[PDB]
Amino acid sequence: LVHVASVEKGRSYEDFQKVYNAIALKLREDDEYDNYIGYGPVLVRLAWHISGTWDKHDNTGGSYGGTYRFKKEFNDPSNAGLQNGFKFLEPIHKEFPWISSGDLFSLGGVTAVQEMQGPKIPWRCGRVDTPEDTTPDNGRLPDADKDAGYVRTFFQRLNMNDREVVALMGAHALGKTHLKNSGYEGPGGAANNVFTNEFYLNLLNEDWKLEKNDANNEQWDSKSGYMMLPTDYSLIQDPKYLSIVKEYANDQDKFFKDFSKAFEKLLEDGITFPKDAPSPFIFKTLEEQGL
Ligand code: HEM
Repeated sequence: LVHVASVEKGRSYEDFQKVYNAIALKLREDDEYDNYIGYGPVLVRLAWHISGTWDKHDNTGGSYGGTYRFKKEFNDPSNAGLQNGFKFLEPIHKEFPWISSGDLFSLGGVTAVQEMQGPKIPWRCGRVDTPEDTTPDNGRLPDADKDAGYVRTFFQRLNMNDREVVALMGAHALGKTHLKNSGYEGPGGAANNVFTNEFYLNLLNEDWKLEKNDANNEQWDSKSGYMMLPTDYSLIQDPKYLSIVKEYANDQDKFFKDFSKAFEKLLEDGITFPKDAPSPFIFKTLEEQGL
């Protein structure tokens, strides 16, 4: 499988900045979703789940084909709750019908991080919608009830090393787990719609307690009202992971710089860019535009 990126006909930077601004403006307007957390968190989980199906061995899955629009990927149990991010994006796609699906779900992920004050993420266009039969089967996204060894092994298939895995996991500071979507309940911190290095700090400074929740699943709870998944707490159990968790807890600027690189790579995995292709775009936030 070779997937060559092809720029949407005649489009350039200015066209994708209007799609970015349209997404950002609605993030600001529908601010009441999920008890005022808003849509930013579910939009970065959607961009990670449409890219997380990639397999490095035969180049199937990944964000290129925009196949989350088909029944099989959209009804995946692992994607429970992301229907809310899709529904948020469906009026922006009506307004900009020329944008491809893979491009709109990955650009919604980029827009949410930056609007929630994270790092700039360089983004490249050119994903092309592929047919229903190119949709990956269910079962390629990770389980939550597992340990460090499982996380390390799982992220090998997306070829992410340890440093890239721990940076990517810092997004678990955003939003929350929802019992009816995943069988886990609660937020991982105080500031869940602002992008910070809070996840690492909470992991190292809270007193965590192994409890059983209402869906019979075990999770790590703190007196402050925060929770960690078994797969999140794995990060301080493993020696390799623990020293990278400590580096990002002590340096937010290195964490932003490493999350930006690993998140762009996640979104671009499996796509070939021709050398006549445009350079990555860096979009201005509503704030830098005075909007
Ligand atoms: C071992 C890897 C991972 C596992 C097992 C995992 C699991 C989960 C689970 C169980 C939820 C709760 C969903 C719900 O109930 O609504 C969740 C939410 C979320 N995860 Fe992950 N995750 C993993 C990696 C990542 C990565 C790599 C990213 C992003 C780059 C990410 C971003 C998010 C975000 C932002 C949410 C919040 C969604 C919301 O508030 O609706 N996850 N994760």
